[PDB]
Amino acid sequence: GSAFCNLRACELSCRSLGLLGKCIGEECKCVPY
Repeated sequence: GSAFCNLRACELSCRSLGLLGKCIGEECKCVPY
C-alpha cells in the first residue's frame, strides 16, 4: 500500500505463522512451511 512490496519484508511478516513469504498482486502472501 502507497509504496511497492518487498519480499524480504513479506518473509519477516510470514515468519510469524512459520510460513514462507512471497508478494502476489502487491500484497504479502504466506505459504505453508
